[PDB]
Amino acid sequence: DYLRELLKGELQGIKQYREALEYTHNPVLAKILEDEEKHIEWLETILG
Amino acid sequence: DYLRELLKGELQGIKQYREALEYTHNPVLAKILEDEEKHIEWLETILG
Ligand SMILES: [Zn+2]
Ligand SMILES: [Zn+2]
Repeated sequence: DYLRELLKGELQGIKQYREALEYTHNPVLAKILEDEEKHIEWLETILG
Repeated sequence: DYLRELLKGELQGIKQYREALEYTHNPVLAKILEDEEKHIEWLETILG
């Protein structure tokens, strides 16, 4: 069950990071959420 | 307050990923958890 508990939680971060560039205007979010966008599918691609 | 909400729970992934490789045995967690280890200090560094 742990994989689904993992996968549900990274999705909770992708949508919040896309808001934060309005207040930070930084290139850091163009690395952080750029990784979180791949990460969910990166865990999943392994399963089969 | 959004920054506190962003920061606190990336470690609710980092420690979980470190255990999950004992079941998965895959190099992808050495890209997922490799990046979550940066992600917290990445968004924390900007406020200085
Ligand atoms: Zn991630
Ligand atoms: Zn993260």
